[PDB]
Amino acid sequence: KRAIYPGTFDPITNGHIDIVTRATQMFDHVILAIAASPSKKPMFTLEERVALAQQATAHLGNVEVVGFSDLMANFARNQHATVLIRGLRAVADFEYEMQLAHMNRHLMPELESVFLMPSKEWSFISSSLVKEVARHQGDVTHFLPENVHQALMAKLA
Amino acid sequence: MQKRAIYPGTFDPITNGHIDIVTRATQMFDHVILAIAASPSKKPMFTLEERVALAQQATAHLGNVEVVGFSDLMANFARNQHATVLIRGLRAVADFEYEMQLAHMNRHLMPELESVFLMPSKEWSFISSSLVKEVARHQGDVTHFLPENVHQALMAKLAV
Amino acid sequence: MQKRAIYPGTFDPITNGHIDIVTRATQMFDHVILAIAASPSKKPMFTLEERVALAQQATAHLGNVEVVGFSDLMANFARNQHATVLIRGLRAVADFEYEMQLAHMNRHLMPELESVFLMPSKEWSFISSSLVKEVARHQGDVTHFLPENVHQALMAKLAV
Amino acid sequence: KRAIYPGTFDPITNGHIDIVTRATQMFDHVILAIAASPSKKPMFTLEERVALAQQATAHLGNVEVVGFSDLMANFARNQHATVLIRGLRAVADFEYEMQLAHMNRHLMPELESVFLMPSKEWSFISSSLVKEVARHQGDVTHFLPENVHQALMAKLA
Amino acid sequence: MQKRAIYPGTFDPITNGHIDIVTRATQMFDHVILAIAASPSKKPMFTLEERVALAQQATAHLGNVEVVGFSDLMANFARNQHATVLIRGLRAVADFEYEMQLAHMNRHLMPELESVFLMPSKEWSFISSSLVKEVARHQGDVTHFLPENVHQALMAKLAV
Amino acid sequence: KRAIYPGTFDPITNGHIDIVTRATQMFDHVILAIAASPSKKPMFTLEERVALAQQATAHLGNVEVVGFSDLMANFARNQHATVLIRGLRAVADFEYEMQLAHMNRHLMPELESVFLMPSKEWSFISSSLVKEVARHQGDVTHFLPENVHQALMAKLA
Ligand SMILES: O=C(O)c1cccc([C@H]2CCC[C@@H]2c2nc3cccc(O)c3[nH]2)c1
Ligand SMILES: O=C(O)c1cccc([C@H]2CCC[C@@H]2c2nc3cccc(O)c3[nH]2)c1
Ligand SMILES: O=C(O)c1cccc([C@H]2CCC[C@@H]2c2nc3cccc(O)c3[nH]2)c1
Repeated sequence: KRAIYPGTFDPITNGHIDIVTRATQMFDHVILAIAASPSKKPMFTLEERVALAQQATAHLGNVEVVGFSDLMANFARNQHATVLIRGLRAVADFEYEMQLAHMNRHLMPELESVFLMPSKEWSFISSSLVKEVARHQGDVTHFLPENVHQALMAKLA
Repeated sequence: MQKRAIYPGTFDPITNGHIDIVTRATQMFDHVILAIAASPSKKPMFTLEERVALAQQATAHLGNVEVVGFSDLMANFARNQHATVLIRGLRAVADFEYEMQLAHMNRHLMPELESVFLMPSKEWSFISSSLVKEVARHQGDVTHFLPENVHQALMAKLAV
Repeated sequence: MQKRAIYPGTFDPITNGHIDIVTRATQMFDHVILAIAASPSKKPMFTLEERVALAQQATAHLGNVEVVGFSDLMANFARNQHATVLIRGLRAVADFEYEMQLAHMNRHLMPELESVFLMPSKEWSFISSSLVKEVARHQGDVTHFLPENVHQALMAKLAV
Repeated sequence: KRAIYPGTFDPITNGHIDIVTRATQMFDHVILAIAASPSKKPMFTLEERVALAQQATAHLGNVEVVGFSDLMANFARNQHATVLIRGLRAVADFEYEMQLAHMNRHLMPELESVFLMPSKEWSFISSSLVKEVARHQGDVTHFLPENVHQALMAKLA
Repeated sequence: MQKRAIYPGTFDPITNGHIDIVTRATQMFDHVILAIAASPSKKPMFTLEERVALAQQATAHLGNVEVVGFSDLMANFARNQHATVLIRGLRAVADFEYEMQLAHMNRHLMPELESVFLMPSKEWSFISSSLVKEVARHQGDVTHFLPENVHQALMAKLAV
Repeated sequence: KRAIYPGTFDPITNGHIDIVTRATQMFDHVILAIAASPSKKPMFTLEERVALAQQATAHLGNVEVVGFSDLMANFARNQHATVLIRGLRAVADFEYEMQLAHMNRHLMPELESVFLMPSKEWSFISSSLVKEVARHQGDVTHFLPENVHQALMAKLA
């Protein structure tokens, strides 16, 4: 059973590590898929985001980190994935997630969207909030893997 | 991995929305237990025996579904059934706040049990057993939302 | 087009929020039926006869409003009254999820009936008959939220 | 009775056609009003959006398609409209719609805002989602009128 | 300014979430009254006398908290206690719509009373007394969510 | 007892005046703190926003208007504030407010976030909506202090 966990991961946070770890306890192979997302004008290049996520997930044996610029559904078909994982923090996320999931089902009906809920510890964070705090020199060590925190410090230095 | 999943609910009665969710669950997990709550928080329209037989007939075509009644917490039932996945259906009209309370409480009770939210077809995204029962009790047409056996049992129940 | 609209509810009692909605509806549709549900999902404070008389007196100044009791589904009542519009009030504190369930169910029952959501004045956007009754039952001042006839009937009801 | 159905319609989708069709079954004359919306940096010019909507609604006798850069409320007064139609898909839309409707009521109290709910078929789509999928060469034929789908393909070609 | 604040609720039973909120309130206001509602909208598990004693023992370490029972509207109680601040806890799973209704109604009843929303620790953001009671009634472990005295009283209540 | 009411205030509205007035009835000293917020590309400079808010709050004796580009939590520590005030209009605001409040608690646990609800009169307005209406020459006199309305007219003239 192959699952894809797609996202912008700009950068990957402890909330993302929490979701992917839960995914590996459920499915045999997990593809952590980083979308290029140019419309979002990401802080880190796709190459950087892939490198950060690879290092941050090295301890999880059945995680493969890959980048993509393709349509989500086509990339999942090309990875032979039948499960699409997304983390759900609150009601605000739930509405937008439904649109993407119904569109993905329209484009690939055999690809099942599944939602997981992060730990209470990471239920109020996002890449956007972590970047906002770090842009103002606020301490975000608690929310990011060690290698990611270093890269975010270095990127803003 | 040989995953066992539970799909708990009152299923009073089981609807096409519940059939859609359990079918999706059988496509991703090796064994699915459709778990029917014995207890009435509010007194159910169908008895536990009626709810189980209706669900069995309606899922008989799905080879890896087992219909089982339970009277304990859904976390305690998952533990006793050696299930590590708890299926929750997430309709467009779900109480997302309650789902968050339930998932965090289930994780506290059984940390190794993972709550998995599945999405029904758009067709069943705006219905509930509660709404179906209200409509049927007030002489409205609900045939479209139910398996045929459930439609027949519901008409018989409302006739008497 | 000579449109007939229904505005259903329990109106237990009718409030200034309901008056605001029905007034807005009379400004856009030729005939508005303020439709009062006979049934108690939960037992109502005022009887159906009391709810109808209060609503009639409170809307007497609106020439194209008819107050009518009904005991069937709001879709079945709309069909029998040859109404093609169903008015729903949408306060800031409405259960939008339930409104979606209700609208899709009404469309399933009567496809030609269109659910129309109207917005009350900001003044009445945070009240409900339920909240008004709780406040009044616990000796709080609710005069501001009610038509004068309703205020008089509510004080008489709570006195005994 | 004259109703206005205003929006950016960048581009008009089957969800918009669903709403305007419902509006024509209720009101004698419906003005489908396309806002220029430069702040939103639209994909299609106002002239293109008007042309697409005109062709997409040609089968509906009592629909008039017009463009505007004016304040919403002033344009409705100038069209002699007393009804303002807006489609409501979910809770996320409902909150922003309330602000606009109360502002419109402040600017023109006789202009009644009315909300309609689209078919379940179009309850999870938006112009933004359709454009995102099409930018990644995903099939959106199901969600758009034929002429709109052609124009979106041609615009992205 | 010598501010007096009330923190009303049914506290049936008082949980670690309520302790967190009242502790935060004592850090910003000079005197906090933890106000326990006497009335059963729904019949409470613990009697008013039980709810008051449990809350007193659980807040005994906070010098500026007074635990008091009341049977009137929370606005009327705030007025009689000369309180100008009404504390509301805002968990991640709160009914924000109801909180808005309540705040606007309290402002109508007592304009000088300001509703203040406090946020609990993430640890208690997904629990409620209602959920705690359901879990405990169905033999689940709730020790983590309660003060020790409450855990002991709840086990005794469920044993009989 | 010292409270900070931070925000972009681009420009300050009657809804903001309502919140700060409520704050002064509760706390001895209130700091109305205007964040520079360059990421939001504000209409008014920080200097203009500070001047507008100073004039708009001159009648309130225990309000001090200050600008800042610092991390929120650091600025509150530096003002010796133990209370952080934020206005709550609806559910949509409530979710984002929770993230900021939990982040602020992580950065300064003694800084208590408190939420106040504005009057029904200002429950459906925002700086963004007022600017949108004014950009289209719509009347916004009802929603802004006199000096702010003049400045918004002059800025758009
Ligand atoms: O709400 C449903 O969808 C539901 C479905 C089936 C069963 C039940 C109830 C029935 C009695 C105990 C059951 C129960 N409540 C719980 C609360 C928290 C954690 C649990 O593990 C719970 N398990 C509820
Ligand atoms: O919930 C209200 O605002 C409401 C108002 C008036 C009446 C009613 C109930 C009263 C009994 C049957 C009525 C009824 N429920 C329905 C459910 C789905 C579709 C319908 O057509 C329904 N019509 C409810
Ligand atoms: O819902 C709570 O969290 C709650 C807590 C304590 C008490 C109460 C109820 C108990 C009886 C009257 C009380 C009451 N309802 C009111 C409605 C509007 C305005 C008020 O001032 C109210 N005060 C409710």
